[PDB]
Amino acid sequence: MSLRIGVIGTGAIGKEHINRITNKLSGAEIVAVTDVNQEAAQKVVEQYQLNATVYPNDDSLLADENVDAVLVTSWGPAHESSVLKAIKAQKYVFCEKPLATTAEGCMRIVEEEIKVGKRLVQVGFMRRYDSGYVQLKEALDNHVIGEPLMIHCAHRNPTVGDNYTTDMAVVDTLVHEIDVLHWLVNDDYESVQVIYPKKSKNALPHLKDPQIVVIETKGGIVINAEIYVNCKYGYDIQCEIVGEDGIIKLPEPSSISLRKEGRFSTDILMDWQRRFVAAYDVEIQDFIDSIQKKGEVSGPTAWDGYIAAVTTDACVKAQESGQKEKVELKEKPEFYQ
Amino acid sequence: MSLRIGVIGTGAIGKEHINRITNKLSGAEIVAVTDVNQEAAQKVVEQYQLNATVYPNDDSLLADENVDAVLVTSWGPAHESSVLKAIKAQKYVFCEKPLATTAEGCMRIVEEEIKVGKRLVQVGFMRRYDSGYVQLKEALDNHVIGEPLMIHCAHRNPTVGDNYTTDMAVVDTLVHEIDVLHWLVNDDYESVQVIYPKKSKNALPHLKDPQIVVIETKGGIVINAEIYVNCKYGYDIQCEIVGEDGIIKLPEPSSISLRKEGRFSTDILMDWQRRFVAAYDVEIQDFIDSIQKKGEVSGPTAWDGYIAAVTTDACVKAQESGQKEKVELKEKPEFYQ
Amino acid sequence: MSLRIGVIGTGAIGKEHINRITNKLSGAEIVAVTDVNQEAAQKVVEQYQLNATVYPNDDSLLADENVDAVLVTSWGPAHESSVLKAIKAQKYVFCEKPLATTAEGCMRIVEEEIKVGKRLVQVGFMRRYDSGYVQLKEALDNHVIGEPLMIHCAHRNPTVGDNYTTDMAVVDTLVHEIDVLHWLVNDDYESVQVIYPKKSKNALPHLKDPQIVVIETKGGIVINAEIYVNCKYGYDIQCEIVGEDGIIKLPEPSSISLRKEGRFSTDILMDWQRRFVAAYDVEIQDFIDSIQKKGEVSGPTAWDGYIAAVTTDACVKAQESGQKEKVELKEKPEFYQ
Amino acid sequence: MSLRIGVIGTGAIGKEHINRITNKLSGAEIVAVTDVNQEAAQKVVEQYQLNATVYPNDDSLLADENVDAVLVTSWGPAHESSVLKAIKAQKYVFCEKPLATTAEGCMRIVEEEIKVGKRLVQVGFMRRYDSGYVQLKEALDNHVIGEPLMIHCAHRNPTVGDNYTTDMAVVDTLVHEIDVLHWLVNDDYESVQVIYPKKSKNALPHLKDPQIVVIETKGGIVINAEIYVNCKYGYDIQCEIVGEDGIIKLPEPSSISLRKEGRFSTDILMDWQRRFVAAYDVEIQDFIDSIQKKGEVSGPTAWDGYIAAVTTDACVKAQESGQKEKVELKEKPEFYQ
Ligand SMILES: NC(=O)C1=CN([C@@H]2O[C@H](COP(=O)(O)OP(=O)(O)OC[C@H]3O[C@H](n4cnc5c(N)ncnc54)[C@H](O)[C@@H]3O)[C@@H](O)[C@H]2O)C=CC1
Ligand SMILES: NC(=O)C1=CN([C@@H]2O[C@H](COP(=O)(O)OP(=O)(O)OC[C@H]3O[C@H](n4cnc5c(N)ncnc54)[C@H](O)[C@@H]3O)[C@@H](O)[C@H]2O)C=CC1
Ligand SMILES: NC(=O)c1ccc[n+]([C@@H]2O[C@H](COP(=O)([O-])OP(=O)(O)OC[C@H]3O[C@@H](n4cnc5c(N)ncnc54)[C@H](O)[C@@H]3O)[C@@H](O)[C@H]2O)c1
Ligand SMILES: NC(=O)c1ccc[n+]([C@@H]2O[C@H](COP(=O)([O-])OP(=O)(O)OC[C@H]3O[C@@H](n4cnc5c(N)ncnc54)[C@H](O)[C@@H]3O)[C@@H](O)[C@H]2O)c1
Ligand SMILES: O=C1[C@@H](O)[C@H](O)[C@@H](O)[C@H](O)[C@H]1O
Ligand SMILES: O=C1[C@@H](O)[C@H](O)[C@@H](O)[C@H](O)[C@H]1O
Ligand SMILES: O=C1[C@@H](O)[C@H](O)[C@@H](O)[C@H](O)[C@H]1O
Ligand SMILES: O=C1[C@@H](O)[C@H](O)[C@@H](O)[C@H](O)[C@H]1O
Repeated sequence: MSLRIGVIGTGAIGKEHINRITNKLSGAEIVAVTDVNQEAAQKVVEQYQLNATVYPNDDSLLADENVDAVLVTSWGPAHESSVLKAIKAQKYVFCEKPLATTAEGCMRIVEEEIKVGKRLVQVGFMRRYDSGYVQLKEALDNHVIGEPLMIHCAHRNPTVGDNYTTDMAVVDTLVHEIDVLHWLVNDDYESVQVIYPKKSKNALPHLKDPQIVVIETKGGIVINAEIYVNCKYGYDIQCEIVGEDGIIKLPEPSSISLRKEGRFSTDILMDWQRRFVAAYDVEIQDFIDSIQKKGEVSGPTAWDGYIAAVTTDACVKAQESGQKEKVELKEKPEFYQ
Repeated sequence: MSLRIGVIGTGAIGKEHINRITNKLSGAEIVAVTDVNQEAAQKVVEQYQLNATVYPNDDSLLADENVDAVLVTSWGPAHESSVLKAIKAQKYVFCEKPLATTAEGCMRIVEEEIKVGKRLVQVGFMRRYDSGYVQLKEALDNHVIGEPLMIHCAHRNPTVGDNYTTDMAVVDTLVHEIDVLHWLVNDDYESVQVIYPKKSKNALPHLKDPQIVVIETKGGIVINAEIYVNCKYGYDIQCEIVGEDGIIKLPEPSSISLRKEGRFSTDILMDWQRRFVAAYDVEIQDFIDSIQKKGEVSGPTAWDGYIAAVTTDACVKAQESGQKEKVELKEKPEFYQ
Repeated sequence: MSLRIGVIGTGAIGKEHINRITNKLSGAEIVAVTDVNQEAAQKVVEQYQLNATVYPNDDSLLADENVDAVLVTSWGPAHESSVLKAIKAQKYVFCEKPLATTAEGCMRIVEEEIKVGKRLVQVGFMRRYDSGYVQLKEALDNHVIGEPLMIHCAHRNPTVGDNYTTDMAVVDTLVHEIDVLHWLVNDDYESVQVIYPKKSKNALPHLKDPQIVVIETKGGIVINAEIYVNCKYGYDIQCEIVGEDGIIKLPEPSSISLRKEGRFSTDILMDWQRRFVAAYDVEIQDFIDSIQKKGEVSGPTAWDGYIAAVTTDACVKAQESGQKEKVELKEKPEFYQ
Repeated sequence: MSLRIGVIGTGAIGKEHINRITNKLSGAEIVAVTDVNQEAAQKVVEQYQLNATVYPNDDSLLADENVDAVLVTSWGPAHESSVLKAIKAQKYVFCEKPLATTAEGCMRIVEEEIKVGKRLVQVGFMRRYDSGYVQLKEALDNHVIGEPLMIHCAHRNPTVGDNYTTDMAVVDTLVHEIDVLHWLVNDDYESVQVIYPKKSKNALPHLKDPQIVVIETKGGIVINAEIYVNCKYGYDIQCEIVGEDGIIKLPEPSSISLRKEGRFSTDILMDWQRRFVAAYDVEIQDFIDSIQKKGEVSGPTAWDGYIAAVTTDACVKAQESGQKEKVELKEKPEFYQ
């Protein structure tokens, strides 16, 4: 008897999920969708031969009782609203970043969940399910390299749309690191600070590319995170964790080596879609399996999403001040941990 | 409406499949099993909370009509018998290597299939579904390195059981290469030959380890294939294809690099189970999806399995003669291709 | 007819040079030494079967006319004095870092050289002669990766003496980067800034280890330079230059790969002495050959050394202020370039 | 007081040596040359401002007493004659491969040396002085990977001259491996055998390219050695030694990594001249230093050269017979070891 899932946001990424759940994963089906382009959602449903209802809005869909869990995978700002609803409707919710565009927005969502007694919110920070990132977790948890001291890492795009704005860097993009980093080291972010290098020819003038973001944790770990979205050569995520006694570092994507025309190369991906495809599959399957066999979700908590929002805040603050902004994080509710 | 699958052979590897199909893959369920330790099969069924019938034998199970496809995943020699049956019962069959322990055995199976009009037999040579091996396929199909000329490759075990016999090398072990190699280059094996290096201390005396196997194709491609199952350091599969104008080579398994105590290392797997887990998942999902949306299976053909058997023959022949045995392959039936 | 060289400073490093010049290089001999442990100097002349005079001081030695060039390779602070002398004595001088312990000290040395009409001072920043660092230079000079934007690099020791002080990091250690970096990118250092991560267990408490040093150039290039001298695992120099369209990165020292006990490793050096041995050989040979066939020295200029001193200043300033210190560099005299 | 060296053979390679000795190495000078294009030799003495005599032949030059050691670096076949002479003239001789074009030719040279009481012959197999090959030696000598069992290695040219003949492969080319391999493992070659893969488009029809050469040692070690001189992509030497418990493998030449246009590459050399430049320098310096401080040469012995010749024989034999030729090696004279 499978888990019945409603998808709010029949967009590109919601479509990818509907697809994996329908044709790749196990133990769940899509019985309900609503888009804001109601027609788009109706086209999706035929596209993937679903047996699902098409609601005009989230309320209508959250109403429905043959649906016990929802994907919030719509336009970013409309997330918060949909989530709080689903929490009160006492259905399970998986929410693609952002959790809520604003920190307080996130906060409201936390408070709701602490009421409804259990863990219904999982945030879609898939990096935690990537095999490389997991091996990193595993190593640290094993003390392999002793006390973590600094972290060097980079997040690079070949290019971006004209739509890409100097803040999206720390908002849309650096957000995954912001989650995964503290996840790994199990520390909280004390301060952030931003430094702008010589703007790049491959970037449009209304955009500050690259950027560097230094971040300190409570413990004393220092992170420098390159973000460069017009690097032209490829899409490439890099993370090296220097420890007291050793260094561990994230792998490249698997690739066949080539010897030709003077060079000994491996392949670099050009399409962010490819880098994490398996992390998504694992992430979602975990939502499912986790629910059916535990009555609560498991991955990145509602809290973890708040931590993101605050920190993104401190970042855009530092973006404008070029000054060492503080990151004021609220009490971590006993509820969590 | 999902595909209903019967498993003949509730052993370790049949269990792994029952597990992935039940808890990992999409669009299929297990509705029928039979082991030869009838009790084992009954224990499996409870283990994985199945809703399946437990038959005393394959016949009983092939009888059943709520089953439209079967996994032959039992003890190696009992494969052939189960398969021919399932072909006449006009159900779909996925068969873990071997197809049939003897070449002619394979031949009977081919002839049956050519009668029953379509493609119901898929052989479990999962390497073809490994991402690395696929990139290799892709490159060649693209002529990247021009005409393939030689192949160097190795198949290494940390150790083996006391049960491991000097022929199992070319029978149980080198079989995957034997499939994947010709698959890649799209050529047939002309001759084989075996050379025994200085026997290894890590090997028991009743066993000849390592061994080298040279193989020529019709076209003129030369392959040398190390096989060494007591290499002590790990489990490691390596394949490099030298071409007219370039070289491509299989990747290592993804791994975090480490800098510690004087060395800059990556991880090597110790457990053959891990190396290919994802190839299995993909392989089986392909059986399923392929069936439901095409009315025929897709992967390694019944023919491809025969090719294996013949070639394993020529190998054990060369094993005893240390002489350049010929590989006499029969007409490839138009049926295939 | 070979170049006749006087060595002031018959210490460990001066000895290494006397050795390479006598038994490794071409076209020069040692005809004069002076130490401050006058006896230590006698012992050497014996050690290496020299045919050289032993002066009581630099003046005595600079007096001598059968000597046309000198190595200043004595205790750090005693450098300045010896060099100014040799400039007025109109002999050629190769000076191991530091040029002068203080910036002004360096300045006096520049002014002297601009008088004496030509180039007699070469500073021993050997990194510029390392084959890897040279390939980097070459690439950039060829625009391979377009406009350089950021640089990530690290300088790591296994451990240090009790003698090692929190400033030595930027004074003795980071100095090589400080030279090579701007050498490479052909830009001047605008600001520096220092950030102290969580002090390391492997470091004595009177010492701040690791440290991070951010540096901006006039042009807009940003550098973050890890310095960590108690990293325990090895001695390791790393440098990655991110450009507009590409990334180039310094190589590891050549090493045989090993597959054993679960890991696939390369070697890491433990002994800073080994990392650059060939850069020294090249560096010195270039002093020699450059002199005999050009009447002037070639490598890192007296100026380049001053640039170091100022920048080391700004660093120790930032060390104490944890504030973004400015680096005020004087006019670059036409003399140079 | 330096070593006085006569060069017989003022050709391209003899010139390279004259150059390194004059302008790179330590403790030796060139005081005597003879070519067969007597004029070519005059031009050289000028080219390199030597202070040397120009003899009309080797006899004239071996006569001379201000010369205590000679480079035999002339046309291949003329080697033997020049060497036997120099042995009787009781001068030291360094001889670039071949030692003698024929095995017996080598034999005569051995017998002469055993008479004249000591070691005066060093054969120019520079691979033994390459830093990578040395690390390999070192590892094995340390048992790191236990008993060596198989060796995979390859010797690849981008292309060759029209002058290149199907035997030159095993005669001019594979000769370095033939020396270094047995050097490393300290075993003698029992049999050889040759296998011709599908001839390559990049090769002229009068030439069989690639070739594979299998070789067994007395002990039981098996080697397969690819030789492919029209591989188009670069010049590349590769050697992997599989052992009882581990695998060690020769490094790539040092190179800066690049990230650009979708690929993550290192450089591959195109010019055999570059691959070993430092091994030559070391090799020759060792001849010098070894002589002056030991009264005998050190590197690859006259014997080692004979071993080459015999084995080259067995190879060209196998080249024509495509049959497993034997390698009949004579008693190793106590003289050696
Ligand atoms: N391209 C990228 O790199 C990444 C994109 N994403 C995420 O995907 C989400 C949106 O982008 P895409 O799905 O790729 O394209 P998209 O912008 O087309 O998705 C937004 C969709 O949801 C919308 N929507 C918002 N609230 C709704 C509501 N209450 N009811 C119905 N529809 C609603 C629209 O219907 C729209 O089609 C965002 O969370 C974004 O951050 C995820 C990872 C990275
Ligand atoms: N360990 C290894 O490296 C590999 C093992 N395998 C394959 O797995 C198969 C068997 O090994 P495992 O499953 O791992 O262990 P296993 O030997 O326990 O599996 C054999 C099972 O099927 C048997 N059997 C044979 N014919 C039967 C029939 N008609 N009805 C009921 N039962 C029958 C037994 O019941 C037995 O439990 C073979 O095909 C083997 O080649 C696959 C890849 C590699
Ligand atoms: N550029 C480089 O790669 C490099 C490398 C090593 C050292 N150095 C610098 O050079 C210095 C020397 O290092 P070392 O390893 O020889 O140390 P060491 O302890 O082995 O000896 C230093 C020597 O210099 C002598 N000395 C001091 N002042 C002198 C003077 N005015 N005249 C003649 N001799 C004098 C001492 O008697 C001593 O023998 C250090 O301070 C160091 O910072 C630079
Ligand atoms: N061991 C190595 O790494 C190595 C490297 C290069 C060449 N070699 C061998 O050495 C040989 C020389 O190569 P090269 O590059 O100088 O060729 P090259 O064409 O540039 O010149 C060969 C020279 O040897 C001279 N010569 C021939 N016989 C002579 C004799 N009896 N006495 C004096 N001079 C004589 C010729 O006049 C000519 O100048 C080749 O046959 C080659 O196989 C060995
Ligand atoms: O968060 C993400 C997106 O915003 C961004 O567009 C992708 O390029 C990133 O790699 C992904 O992690
Ligand atoms: O075929 C196989 C098994 O027989 C063998 O036992 C495994 O070690 C191999 O790697 C696998 O490919
Ligand atoms: O000059 C230096 C030393 O003082 C220091 O000890 C080493 O770490 C540096 O590598 C070297 O370049
Ligand atoms: O002696 C040799 C040459 O004849 C040949 O051309 C090169 O391929 C080899 O690398 C070199 O060792």
